[PDB]
Amino acid sequence: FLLSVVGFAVDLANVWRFPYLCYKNGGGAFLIPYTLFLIIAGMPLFYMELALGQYNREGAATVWKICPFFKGVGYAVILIALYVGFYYNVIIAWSLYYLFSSFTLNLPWTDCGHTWNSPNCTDPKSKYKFTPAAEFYERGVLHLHESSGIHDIGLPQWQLLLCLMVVVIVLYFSLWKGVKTSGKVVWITATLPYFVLFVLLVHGVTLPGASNGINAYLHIDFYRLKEATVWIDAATQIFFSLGAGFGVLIAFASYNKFDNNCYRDALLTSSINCITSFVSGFAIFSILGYMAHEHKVNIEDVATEGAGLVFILYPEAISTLSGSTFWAVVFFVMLLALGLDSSMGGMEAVITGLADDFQVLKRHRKLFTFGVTFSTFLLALFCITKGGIYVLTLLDTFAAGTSILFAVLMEAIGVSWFYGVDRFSNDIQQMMGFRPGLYWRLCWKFVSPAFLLFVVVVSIINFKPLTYDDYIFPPWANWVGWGIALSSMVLVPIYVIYKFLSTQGSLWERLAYGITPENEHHLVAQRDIRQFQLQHWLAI
Ligand SMILES: O=C1Cc2cc(CCN3CCN(c4nsc5ccccc45)CC3)c(Cl)cc2N1
Repeated sequence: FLLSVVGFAVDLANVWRFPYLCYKNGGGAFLIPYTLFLIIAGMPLFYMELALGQYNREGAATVWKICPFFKGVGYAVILIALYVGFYYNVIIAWSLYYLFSSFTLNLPWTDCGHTWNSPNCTDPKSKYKFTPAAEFYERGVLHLHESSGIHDIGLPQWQLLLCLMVVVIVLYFSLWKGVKTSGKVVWITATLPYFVLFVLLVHGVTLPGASNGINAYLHIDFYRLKEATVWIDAATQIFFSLGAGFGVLIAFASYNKFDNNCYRDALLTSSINCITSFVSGFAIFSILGYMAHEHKVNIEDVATEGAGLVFILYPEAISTLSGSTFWAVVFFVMLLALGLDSSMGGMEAVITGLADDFQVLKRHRKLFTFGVTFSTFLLALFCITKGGIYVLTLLDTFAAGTSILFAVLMEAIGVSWFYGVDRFSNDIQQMMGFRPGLYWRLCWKFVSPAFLLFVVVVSIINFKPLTYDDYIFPPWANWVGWGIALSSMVLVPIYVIYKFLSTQGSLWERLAYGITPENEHHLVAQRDIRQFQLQHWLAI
């Protein structure tokens, strides 16, 4: 089964979202708070999720039959997936346009004489926005020059609408009949991305002036580590790239067997994730160093720090290889495959999580997938407009920020403190052949929550306004973003209150029906609750 651990560790979050986060934070100084969070609270909250899903064969919302008070955490990890699906599909819509626009002998992003070119373009033969490759993305693809801000936003663009419809149709017809959407599409996302990355890495070392871009990647500065921004960016990116906190792992583990080894599958994914991220950063910074001996400017003053860094970088590196059309086609085919697989995984996670709860949607899958996909298309229509990059930035900043860390922290607290690390270890020993040990028990009970809470608190206290590289957002945009962020975090206490007023009895007999497994129904009456003695809470 050593193909899924290779075909799933890389997705559209290590080749798109990691480059610009590494570039913005400096490069190198971003890998110190990345490995720490991967070792401390990235592997344990992958092993725990896999074990929970494999033992309790339920989705991401009804798995909380071991502690009914915490069922709101299951509902709080579906809205985040919905938002991520919206802007994920919007972003995938660009790769189709770039692939279709590359079936020529002279690529559009190499010349400075096309219709969409302003009378300020400069051909070398904050950010410089007049370069031929960065002007294409801004004008002939996004049409950003017709929007004055987030308060203007024109009508949707008719050229990306067709690509969005194509992506929506592909997703629907992929997830319309069966859950097995992984046994025939893992032979393109497991081999091609590695080949393309290797070619790019082996080419980006002979470029003139490419040593100055790798002498800054392997150079640690100690003044960016005293500010609480990289510590939050790395913490969010770890959970974005690993899959924890979205409910995907539980849903995809509930369909496996009862003798699978989660230990090996958890230790064989983080290593590949780290290696892929390091290699991607190396290649990206090599290309950035190359694009400084041409414009004769500094490394920090080239390119953007937004979502278009890869679309500005990679087309400017394909043009140097011999046979540019072939490599462009291969690269964008790989991007399309990665995006489609990730979107399919997320949508399947949402659908399974919602269908395991209500049994009426389990018999109607074609009428439910259509509804989910149509809602996603309608709510993703916003980012296709003229000023859609502003909405994309707002969603990227606020959809999964503090909310995902809060959800993961609540998951860890509910699984450990209120259930029992002893009970979890006994279940794992019943399923597999061994016991979790001591490192994982000490990590999942004391160390991981102590870091997640610190990150959440320091992110709440140290909040900075929202900008896009030249544009300070209006003040009400921050209010809207915080409302979006709180829309997921507010679901945890609401379910607690509802379940407290829903049951019948006294306070002692109402608090005792939400801290015990649902199958131990005839134990509360005989006053047999193990959570009322210190021996349960004194077990490390
Ligand atoms: O068994 C298994 C299954 C499995 C899947 C994965 C991929 C993790 N990725 C998936 C996409 N991600 C989304 N979260 S929400 C959302 C909404 C729309 C589109 C994408 C998304 C981010 C995390 C990994 Cl790395 C290991 C394993 N192991």
